[PDB]
Amino acid sequence: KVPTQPIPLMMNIFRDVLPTVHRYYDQWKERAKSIPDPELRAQALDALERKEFHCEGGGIYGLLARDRFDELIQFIIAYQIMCDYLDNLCDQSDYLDPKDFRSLHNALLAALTPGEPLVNYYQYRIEQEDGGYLHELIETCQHILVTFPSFRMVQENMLELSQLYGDLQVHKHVVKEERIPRLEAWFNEHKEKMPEMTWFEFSACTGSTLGVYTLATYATKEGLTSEQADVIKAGYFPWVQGVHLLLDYFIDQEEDIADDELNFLFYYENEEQMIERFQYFVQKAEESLSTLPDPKFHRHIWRGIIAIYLSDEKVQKNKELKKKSKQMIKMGGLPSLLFYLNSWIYR
Amino acid sequence: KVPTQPIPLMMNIFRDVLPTVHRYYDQWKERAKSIPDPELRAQALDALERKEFHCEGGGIYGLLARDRFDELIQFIIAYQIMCDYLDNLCDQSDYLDPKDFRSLHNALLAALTPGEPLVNYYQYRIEQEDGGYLHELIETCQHILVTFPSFRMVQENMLELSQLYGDLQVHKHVVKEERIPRLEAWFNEHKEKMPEMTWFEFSACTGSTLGVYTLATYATKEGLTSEQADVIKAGYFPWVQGVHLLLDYFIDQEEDIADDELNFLFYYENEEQMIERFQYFVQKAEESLSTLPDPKFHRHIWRGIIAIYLSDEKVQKNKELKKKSKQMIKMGGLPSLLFYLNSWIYR
Ligand SMILES: CC(C)=CCC/C(C)=C/CC/C(C)=C/CC[C@H](C)CCOP(=O)(O)OP(=O)(O)O
Ligand SMILES: CC(C)=CCC/C(C)=C\CC/C(C)=C/CC[C@H](C)CCOP(=O)(O)OP(=O)(O)O
Repeated sequence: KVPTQPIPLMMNIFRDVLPTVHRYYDQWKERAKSIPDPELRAQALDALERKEFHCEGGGIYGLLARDRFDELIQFIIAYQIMCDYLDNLCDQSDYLDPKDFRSLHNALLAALTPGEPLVNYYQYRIEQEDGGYLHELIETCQHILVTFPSFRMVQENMLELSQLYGDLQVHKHVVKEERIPRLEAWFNEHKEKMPEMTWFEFSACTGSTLGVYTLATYATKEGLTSEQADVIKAGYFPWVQGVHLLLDYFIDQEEDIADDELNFLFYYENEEQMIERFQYFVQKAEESLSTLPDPKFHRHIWRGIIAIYLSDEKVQKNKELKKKSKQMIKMGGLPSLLFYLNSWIYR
Repeated sequence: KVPTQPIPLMMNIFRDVLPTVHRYYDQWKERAKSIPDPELRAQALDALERKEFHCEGGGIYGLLARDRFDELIQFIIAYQIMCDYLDNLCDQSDYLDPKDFRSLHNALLAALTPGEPLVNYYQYRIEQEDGGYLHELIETCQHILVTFPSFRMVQENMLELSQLYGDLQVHKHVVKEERIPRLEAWFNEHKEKMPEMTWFEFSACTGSTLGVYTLATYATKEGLTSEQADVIKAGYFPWVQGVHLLLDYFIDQEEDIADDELNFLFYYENEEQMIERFQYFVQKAEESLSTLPDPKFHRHIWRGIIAIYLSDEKVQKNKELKKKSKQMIKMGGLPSLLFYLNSWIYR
């Protein structure tokens, strides 16, 4: 059974999770260095250099499936590396062609579809020589997932989350003036199925990968039911994924204002409403997580996400953001502890 | 209103204690570079290089005296730097003269005796030109302690612990053949006023500075009685100071074997007696710590000391030492967590 007490959970993270994450991550770093196209190489290495924490955090789900520990971390790391690589490629495109953004994100859907024939995901952009990097990442996922006893039961739900994540990456990276009309029209198709929320709250709920890793984790269990597959998707989507991205956008506010970049928090009528809605998402997230298997573990992961996000220098060394962050959620001083701990190690 | 819950205690340590300690420690580092005698300078800078942990640890007592936070830490750092400097001078002496060791350790007594004129502490050795380094360490302690409203009530108890510490350093640093006779002779002078223990256990009890820092901490309070000063001293001496040094000697057994250093544990008649007496000291130490003001704070600092000591790779990588350590004290998974955390940070 998974560790649910702080000491053994932290001990297993430092002893087993991080060394195993970095064994697989460091191999992708070496592979990325050999990418022929200098722009694809730069974008790959940048994501690997800057977004290590996504794989390190993602790898913690390994603890729920000890008997498939290495395979599950390998899947999560390959999929998460792809997301951060493709985000860079869309972010740094001089061309802003949505066909390119869509074509690239179809790599994530292929990763979740064993035997899906691999295409030129780069077909709508000038840079196409990656020396097999993206293909290698896709096949890694395909060959691992097919070996999980209940992958077939969760596949449809993983594809649902991955398509929504892809649609977001397409709409939010097009030329500035076309973004919000695309996001509102897209939200409009799903708004009936969703709890009552705005286009920009919906946009945040689709932007996380946590549901995919959770569904892949339970795919390792014998005889997982379709009822359980749906419980597990509803555990993280929409509310936990929402809080995750609302936090990402909260921390990044000052640089989004400075670089006139799309920030979903900016479409709230005022900050009072943003704080109220953030607190609602947190309550609905607590309720959705409590429905999962291993509820105490999921509750630990989520509290960890919140504390780690709020421990950012961008929040903790900015008097107004820090004060606003405590209005949003009280974490018994954990964000601040992680900041000063971090500040102390790196000096 | 002293923090005793783990998250805030740790946050204060990383935000307040460690940065304040390193501010003053760094000023002493720069001051030490101005020492004229090359050998005194090398020994002062080597102590400062290798022994920052003693100051970081000692500085945690600040949190019991927030009012005088900066002043108390300046006293603790000045005294501890003096201790580690004198320890280097006595260890690396080519002339092993107990007049020199005694004269040097008389600096600690001067540090605790404001308004009394200073000698040449180097009067019994070749190297004498330190440019006022040792006098400035003494003067720093004197100038802070006089400002403590209850210093006068604790000064006798502090000088008592400083005298025993000085005595130990004198006897343990002489030529190998005359150590145990001095230590046994010295213990026999004190045997009748001490609880039942060996000369080598007594030696362990006198070798810590925790009692001095704790008494200095309660000197910062108005209207401390003689009774309360005797309670505070008895809370650390002898049992807590004994556990602190016995644990140091336990961890360094292979080192002290290989470098042929004096190790008080080796004079137990067998391992089983060693473990049994260690367990007894722990019981008495738990008892004496529970008699203190802010007993939860003292318990936490003491369990932290122990967890940090036992987390040493010297213990965690050695099957036999790990086995014995878990017999000696029940710490749960904390030493192991600290080991894998340290292993991860310093990879
Ligand atoms: C403790 C634990 C389980 C953690 C899991 C964390 C995780 C799996 C995160 C990835 C989930 C994921 C891909 C989140 C989106 C974050 C992404 C960095 C947002 C992109 O915009 P931007 O912020 O501007 O980035 P960039 O342009 O500077 O590169
Ligand atoms: C509250 C908290 C966390 C306290 C921490 C402890 C402290 C403040 C003082 C140690 C108290 C103290 C002076 C202990 C004895 C020090 C001893 C000489 C160091 C160990 O010996 P060794 O390594 O062999 O010398 P060297 O060869 O490296 O130079």
